[PDB]
Amino acid sequence: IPCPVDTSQVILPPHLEKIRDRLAENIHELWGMNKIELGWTFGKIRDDNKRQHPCLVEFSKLPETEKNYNLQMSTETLKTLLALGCHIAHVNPAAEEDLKKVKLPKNYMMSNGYKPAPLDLSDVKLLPPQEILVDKLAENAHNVWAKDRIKQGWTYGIQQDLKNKRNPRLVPYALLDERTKKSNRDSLREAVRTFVGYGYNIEPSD
Repeated sequence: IPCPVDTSQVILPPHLEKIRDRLAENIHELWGMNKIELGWTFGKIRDDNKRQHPCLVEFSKLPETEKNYNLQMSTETLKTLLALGCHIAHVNPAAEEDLKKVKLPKNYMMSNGYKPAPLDLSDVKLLPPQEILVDKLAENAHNVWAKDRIKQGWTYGIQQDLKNKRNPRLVPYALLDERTKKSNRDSLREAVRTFVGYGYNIEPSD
């Protein structure tokens, strides 16, 4: 059923290692900001009631498993673009000079002193071909997730989720609700926007 893009024999080249790290860093700041907007706060153990999460901290002070997973997700996004035959070029290195973090208001600060500082990408526009790549990355991200769940024994749940291995999101990406598609797209749009903000062109294959 799910056929994600095979990245197993795709190598991340040395020239993309820095932008891979910068993407993982900014995507964490955006994740923390979204959680804090939704009423989440720092706590030492994750609790979905109470809305407390231990990853509401600086990227450098994340626990190593979660820090590695964030770097992995960034590496796999770049490996997917390469595997799709996309053309990545660092056309404007000086775009990093005009690149600033947003200063969030004092109430975005958590009890451990962490406050998100995502990049100000307010002037960074994506053109339609980059938005088409965002849609492809989101569909592929769903297929990667679905393959990983299927390899752990999960099965389609008939409208109803059940923590013994049934999930209703085990459908083709096109059969998801539009809100689900939106949420998945919005994460990867800000990743592609982050690439363009550091002065990269990211163009579809011929």
